Amino acid sequence: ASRVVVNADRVKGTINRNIYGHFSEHLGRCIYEGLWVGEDSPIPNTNGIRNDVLEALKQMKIPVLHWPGGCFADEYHWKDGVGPREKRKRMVNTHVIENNHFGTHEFMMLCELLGCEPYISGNVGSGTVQEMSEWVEYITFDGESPMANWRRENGREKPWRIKYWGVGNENWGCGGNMRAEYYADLYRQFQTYLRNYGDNKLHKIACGANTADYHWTEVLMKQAAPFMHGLSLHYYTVPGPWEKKGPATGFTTDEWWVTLKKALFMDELVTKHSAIMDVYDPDKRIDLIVDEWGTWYDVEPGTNPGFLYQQNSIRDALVAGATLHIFHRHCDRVRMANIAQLVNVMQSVILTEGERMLLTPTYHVFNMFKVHQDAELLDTWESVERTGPEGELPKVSVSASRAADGKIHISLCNLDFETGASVDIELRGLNGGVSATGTTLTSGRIDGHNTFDEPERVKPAPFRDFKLEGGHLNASLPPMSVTVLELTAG
Amino acid sequence: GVGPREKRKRMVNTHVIENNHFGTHEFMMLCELLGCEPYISGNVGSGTVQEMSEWVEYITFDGESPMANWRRENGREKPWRIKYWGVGNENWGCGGNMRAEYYADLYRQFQTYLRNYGDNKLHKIACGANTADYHWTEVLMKQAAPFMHGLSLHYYTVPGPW
Amino acid sequence: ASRVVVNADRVKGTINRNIYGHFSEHLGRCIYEGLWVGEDSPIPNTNGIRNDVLEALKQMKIPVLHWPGGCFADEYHWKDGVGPREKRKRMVNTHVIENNHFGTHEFMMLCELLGCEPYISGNVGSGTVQEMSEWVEYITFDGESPMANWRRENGREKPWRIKYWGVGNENWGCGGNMRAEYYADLYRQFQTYLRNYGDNKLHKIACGANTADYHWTEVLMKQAAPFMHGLSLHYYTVPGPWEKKGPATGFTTDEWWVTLKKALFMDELVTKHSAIMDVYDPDKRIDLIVDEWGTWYDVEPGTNPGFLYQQNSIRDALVAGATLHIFHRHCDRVRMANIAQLVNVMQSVILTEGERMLLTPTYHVFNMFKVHQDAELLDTWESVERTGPEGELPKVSVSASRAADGKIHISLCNLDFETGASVDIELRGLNGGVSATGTTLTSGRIDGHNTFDEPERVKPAPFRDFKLEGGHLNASLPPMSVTVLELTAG
Repeated sequence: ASRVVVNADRVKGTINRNIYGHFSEHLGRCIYEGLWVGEDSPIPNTNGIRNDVLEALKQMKIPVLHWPGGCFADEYHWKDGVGPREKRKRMVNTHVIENNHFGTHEFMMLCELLGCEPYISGNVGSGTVQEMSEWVEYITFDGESPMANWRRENGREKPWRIKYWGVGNENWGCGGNMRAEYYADLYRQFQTYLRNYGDNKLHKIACGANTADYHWTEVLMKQAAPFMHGLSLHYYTVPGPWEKKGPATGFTTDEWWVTLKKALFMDELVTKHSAIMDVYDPDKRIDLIVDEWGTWYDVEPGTNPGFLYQQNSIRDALVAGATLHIFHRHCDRVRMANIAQLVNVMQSVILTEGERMLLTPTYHVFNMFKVHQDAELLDTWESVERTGPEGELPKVSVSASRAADGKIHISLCNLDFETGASVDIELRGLNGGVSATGTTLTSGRIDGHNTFDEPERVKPAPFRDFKLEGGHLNASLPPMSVTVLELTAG
Repeated sequence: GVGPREKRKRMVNTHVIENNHFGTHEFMMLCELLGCEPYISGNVGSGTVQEMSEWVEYITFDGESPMANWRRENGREKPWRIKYWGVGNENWGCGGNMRAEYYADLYRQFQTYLRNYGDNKLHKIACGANTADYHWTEVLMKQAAPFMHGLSLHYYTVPGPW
Repeated sequence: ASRVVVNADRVKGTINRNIYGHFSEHLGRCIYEGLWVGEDSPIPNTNGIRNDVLEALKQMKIPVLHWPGGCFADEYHWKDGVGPREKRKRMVNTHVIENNHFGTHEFMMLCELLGCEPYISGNVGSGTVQEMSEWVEYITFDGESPMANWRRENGREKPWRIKYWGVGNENWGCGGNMRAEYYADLYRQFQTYLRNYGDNKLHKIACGANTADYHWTEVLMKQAAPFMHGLSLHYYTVPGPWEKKGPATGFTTDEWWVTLKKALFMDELVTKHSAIMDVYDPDKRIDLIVDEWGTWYDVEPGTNPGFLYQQNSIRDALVAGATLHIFHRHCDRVRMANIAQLVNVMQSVILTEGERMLLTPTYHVFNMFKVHQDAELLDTWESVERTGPEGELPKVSVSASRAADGKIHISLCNLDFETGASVDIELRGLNGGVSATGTTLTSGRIDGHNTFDEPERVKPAPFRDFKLEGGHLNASLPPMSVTVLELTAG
């Protein structure tokens, strides 16, 4: 038995809802087919966006969406994506179509339809200071100017509000192959000209490190902390070497254990990057933003490697659940995260094929865990069984929060695919008794996944395999599972 | 230096005429007539990253885009091939009076956006030292070696003082 | 009412007993009169060391003693303090007498009599590498050599054992006015030649920062971490400006509040220095050693400013109690501390006047808190009343630990001199019921102190003003007090 104590009356922090964020690049079929079908598509759509996906994402309570993020942000020139559809810039490669039908107006519309915060990244690597300044002005200025007037011409009279603004992305790599010292100087310069217009308040985000580049964090904090509201971090879970990452399905048990071990490395990265941030920002003013994370496999056989299409199994659900738990544990500093990527690209919550779609196991974890969004983290301590071939992994990952209505949610991941996991949970600091319901997500196969023909092989089901004798909640978690228990006082 | 030769930019000084009648199309044609490799240097000192990126695209892209379409309107249907591409010239002097440390950063940034289109393969060349500026070579090798295929050097034989 | 919860079953670490350490320099009457009286002194003594002090210190359970530490360590040449006591070096200033009768043999003997660990600092500033190397050899080598043979001739046949070895002290100041970069190089060089002889194991300690010199910590960690077991830190509580610090007694209420606020600054210093250490030493291999701390006042009127003699009030007891609590809270990294200084110098536990001595309020806190030595720190959380003219200070400082015999000790400081402090303590994670006794140390004057004529105005007394109704311990702490509750299961 793994043992847990929940101090239901000790709040340790707030889980910012933006921890549950998402990210979409102009890449493969993430924007085009995934979301954007066009107004006259036979696929039922609202203003050009397919309804099946909209409804699923609203249900999931998507808090924030990052666009254009990834390598494309430091390639993109935003003016190419506004104005009359047919004068929008067209790029066609025969080896891939970018028509720029999806641009700033369509993105802001999409966010309003979803009820999520927009998070835009401007172009540092191939952009200019004036260009980025003008984008913010276009979006947020209530006065009279070429840019604000242009926004009005293009159909949006009043400005939008936007908080999250990224000043470049991946500037150490595809965003300019920059030394940290150099990017910090560009960052300081660019951010200067991003104004707060009207009652808008920008939340300027500097591009942070790739994986274990601690030097980057040090330099950005030391040189640029006073000029930023947030600093990003990127870490992908890649089972195999770069040149042979391994497949999304039909993988070996070694690949299971490696995948989960690599996912849990997030905790170390976040710990060590935060420790550096603490030196320069002891009050933790500046957010840590893990705006690229998730699994990265070889593409599905006979798909274009460039489109990054991969399946999504219960393995991916465990990665997501455990990784979100890690963000919980760091919710004193980590205030946003964004899984790569929303639709048809990397560790997506949704895959599409024409008018058909499915919800991935990854979708189900986001949907189950939405109870943690803006919840109060509760003090828990735990002593858990080990698993994996050398006892390398924790058998169980657990996290507890308190929702605004006073309900308590306890989410638990069983990382062992082979056997269930017993957990005794002791609840302290309660007033009344409590009752509990539960939901669980599991599979009969290590690589269990949904398909267009069978979109529901892997989905949440009622969870009843626990007993609550006031004070102790004993549970038998299924193998390879993610479970949420809801406790109500009374 | 591209588009209808009569409507190209003209600069005249009486103290020298540049009418830009010789531009990209004329140069690439000259190289085809000679059977020689073209070696173009882009503008770092007073240029932008987008400008240099678009020049490569204009010349080498086989698809549909504003730049490739512009090449076609200007009379060259299929792209050209080019290997040798200089990312600035004389950047220690008349190309921006740059410290090596600073040029290396611009070099890394500019080179990033110079793509291999079609079956074209770029040979990216960083601006190297003037004469015995060994410090320049050291900085460019140390800070930028992974991002270059070649590094230049300049030395004129000048008998008397400057 | 301040509120506290003790999770009597959640251990958060071990309070290294060396947190309760002490420090004596050859300065004023710390060594001469305070400890060392000589064998045929009329003051009752064991081998030249006064018995009154020995017994008091043994009772207090002195864990470690640092000598010669302070500025003297990087002035001292250890060979001057060995050999026939009568034919050793004499230095006299008339503007102070050093006869070197107290040297290495006497120090090692003192530590054996007290049962404490010796902590010696070698001379970097004015010493040589061979000199320091030979000191260790002299002390620890069991074989045949000039140094070990010399130790034998000087009356110690078998070597002594020593762990704690300081490689210079105060090297940023009176120990050579060194840049951190430079001291790190000398550190690396000197430490190389400090050998482990026989079964002896050295614990090499590098000189760390003064106060908020975070750069020093960074440099020493970055350049020297692999070559050290510990890094020191210094911080004195100085009420007024350097030139006019303020008196030990007859001080104003403003001086009370300033004193305590400056003492609590220790938590910030320790937090920030530790944060830097975490970056270079994430596993916390390297001890942080706060080997100079305590209050520093103007000397008693008409005493030599150079002898650093100051009185010791209930204010000093509060500084000690609160400061030791701060070390508890940082016992994951802080593993030794040493209050300045033992006898007749700065914030001493003992004052002497010939054969008469007293125990200071500071002594009483060390003696009362000895229950925390090598105890397991327990998870507590608290919500405490404020005090002080702007609500700047916590009214109450509290810490709880579990001793080896399973008893629980809860120590509490009331920083308000003006009114008592109600505290409700909830105990969780107990099996049985518990009974409790208590001790408290308080005074009727804000500057209440002991004198040679009245050595017991301020001393521990039974504390009975609390009720334990199973689960909750409600207590009424006297004004300006330090209290310890011992809880027994049953």
